Amino acid sequence: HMESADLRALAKHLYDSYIKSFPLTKAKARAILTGKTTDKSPFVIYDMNSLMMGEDKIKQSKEVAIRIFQGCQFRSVEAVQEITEYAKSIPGFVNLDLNDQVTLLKYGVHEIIYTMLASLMNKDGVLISEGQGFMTREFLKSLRKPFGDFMEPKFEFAVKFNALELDDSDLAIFIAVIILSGDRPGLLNVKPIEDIQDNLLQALELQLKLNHPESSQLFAKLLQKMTDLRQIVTEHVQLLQVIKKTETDMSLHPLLQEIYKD
Amino acid sequence: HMESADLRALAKHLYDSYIKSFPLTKAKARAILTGKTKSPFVIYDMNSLMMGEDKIKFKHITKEVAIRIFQGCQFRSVEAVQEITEYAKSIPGFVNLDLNDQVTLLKYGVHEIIYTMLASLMNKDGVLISEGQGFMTREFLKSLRKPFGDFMEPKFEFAVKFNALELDDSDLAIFIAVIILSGDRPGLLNVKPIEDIQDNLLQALELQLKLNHPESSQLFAKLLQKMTDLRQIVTEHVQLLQVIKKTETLHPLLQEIYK
Ligand SMILES: COc1ccc(COc2cc(C(=O)O)ccc2-c2nn(C(=O)c3c(Cl)cccc3C(F)(F)F)c3ccc(Cl)cc23)cc1
Ligand SMILES: COc1ccc(COc2cc(C(=O)O)ccc2-c2nn(C(=O)c3c(Cl)cccc3C(F)(F)F)c3ccc(Cl)cc23)cc1
Repeated sequence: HMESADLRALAKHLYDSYIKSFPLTKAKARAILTGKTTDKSPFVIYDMNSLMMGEDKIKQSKEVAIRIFQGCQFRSVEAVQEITEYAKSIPGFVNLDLNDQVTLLKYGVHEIIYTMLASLMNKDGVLISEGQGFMTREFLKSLRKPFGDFMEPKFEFAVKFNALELDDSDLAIFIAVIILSGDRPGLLNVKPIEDIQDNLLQALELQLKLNHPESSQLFAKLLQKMTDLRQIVTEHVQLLQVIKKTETDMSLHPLLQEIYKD
Repeated sequence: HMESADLRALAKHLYDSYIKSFPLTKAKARAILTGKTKSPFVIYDMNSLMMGEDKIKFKHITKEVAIRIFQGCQFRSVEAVQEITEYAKSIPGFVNLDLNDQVTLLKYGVHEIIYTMLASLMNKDGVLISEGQGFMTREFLKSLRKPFGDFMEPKFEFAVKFNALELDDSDLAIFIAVIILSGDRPGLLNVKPIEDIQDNLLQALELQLKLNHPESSQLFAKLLQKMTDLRQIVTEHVQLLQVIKKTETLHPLLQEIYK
């Protein structure tokens, strides 16, 4: 459909914007996690005592599980802002009907947050504070009530997603494909969204073949991962609903508040 | 990896087996639904249902109307499970898998393939039954009482979207094989040969769709997306089965047949 020279151009464009939009890349996260460096090592939070020191080292007086939860939402709000900025760079997105732009972001940001959170994860924990900290999976799993169960499904996905060994240039196109989904509820003009997604899919297909030439059917394996993404988002909102019934003492950021309607 | 000549041979092998395994193909069903070919008996309300149960030889009649139709769906699904089980044995490599893994793949796969293949029998207005001798309207099914009406309509809602892809039987034979060989089913013992086979099936499906739908850009990717959806739809489906088989409280022996 599109000449390969044009598909390579689209990949370069999107990769360029991804670097401009997202401060902590997968390449940087892997350098921090795999060590070999003395200037990039994170402070590790694994228990109540190391958390207390972490607030002093890495530089709102409530229960611990609460404090950590609000820390996540703060970062999620930032991610939404970064993702919104990235989507405006996707060719054709800002030319869509304005209601559809909103609709695509509303149902797209969480699937992308989960995708990109995997970059910050290994089987034992997750980078935080722009990579200055690292909080262990075990510590997250041991938080009380429903909060302990919140964090773990992210990890089971990440371990599976990370086995695909995608780099940032692959992820930049995958993320674009997620945003331009014509099956979001309430879309007004499905067809121009599908046309954009077709080009992005072509670009993702060629990128994955060139960048992982010994990785057979990686394109198909990557698309199937959108199953896993859909299931965790559902688990996530369902757990939020429980919290929005036990903890009437707290609420969400207006941006998250509006995202989670319908 | 696989030579193109080998992928076509695999596509042909699967097509031939699919034609032998399934009584009513998509091509035959489309002929019936479009009137392009003895008209099927139409069930559109309570009175014609009663006549249809007499004229058509329903094998499942042993209660309330909405119940009876539900039991017919179950009867036909149990039939389909055996038809799919027979088809999977023709998939190159399947019978050499560990026997527990063969069972596991079928246990979690049949529901997705039944939904997929039910689309072949559907249009926006109803569904073929009894090997195409009957046709029950969408409207009559949607209007069934308590949860039964909302049970039937999601099948149609999927089918309308899936059918816009305009796959034919030779496309579907490979797609069905791909679903069966899913290496992420829980409880699998030896994932590697399952993913290896699926890798070859995926190669064959990609080539089939390019030759058979050369004007249909990224149809391969679009179909893979539908395999995703199927996962969520089956989950909603089974949950509703649990409710219907719990809120709508027959014989213990029939209960075991439909476990
Ligand atoms: C103590 O300090 C911190 C501690 C943890 C974090 C979380 O790390 C993330 C990083 C990014 C990043 O950097 O892109 C992005 C997300 C998180 C993160 N969100 N989240 C949530 O529950 C969440 C999500 Cl997904 C989406 C919307 C709303 C929410 C929330 F409202 F319900 F909260 C997580 C749950 C578990 C884990 Cl392990 C990570 C996340 C940040 C700082
Ligand atoms: C006299 O009444 C009828 C007799 C036969 C039919 C034909 O129905 C099918 C045919 C095939 C065929 O021929 O390939 C295949 C499927 C059905 C059919 N399954 N199904 C289900 O709920 C269902 C499904 Cl999807 C998957 C797994 C298990 C089940 C079940 F266990 F929960 F049942 C339906 C729901 C609605 C409709 Cl409209 C059709 C189906 C319809 C009505």
